[PDB]
Amino acid sequence: NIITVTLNMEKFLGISIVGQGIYIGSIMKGGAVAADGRIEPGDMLLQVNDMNFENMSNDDAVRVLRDIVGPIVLTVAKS
Repeated sequence: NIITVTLNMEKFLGISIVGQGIYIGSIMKGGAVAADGRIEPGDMLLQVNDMNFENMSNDDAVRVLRDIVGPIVLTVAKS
C-alpha cells in the first residue's frame, strides 16, 4: 500500500500539501499527479525522489519539492 508513483514528463505535479506529518490535501486538474490518478487525496507523502520528509521541517521538505521542479518520483502511503 506504500506505492511509489514515478509518472512525470519533465515540464507541474498538480497537488496541494498539508502538514500535521505531511500528506496530499488535494489533486488538481491537468497535473502530472492527476494524470496518474493513483495518489488519492489524504495519502501520506513519504518520499520524493529518494528524499524522505521524515523529521525534515515541513517547510524544508516543501522548499525541496519546490526545488525539484527533472522527473519527479513520489512515494506515497495510500490511506
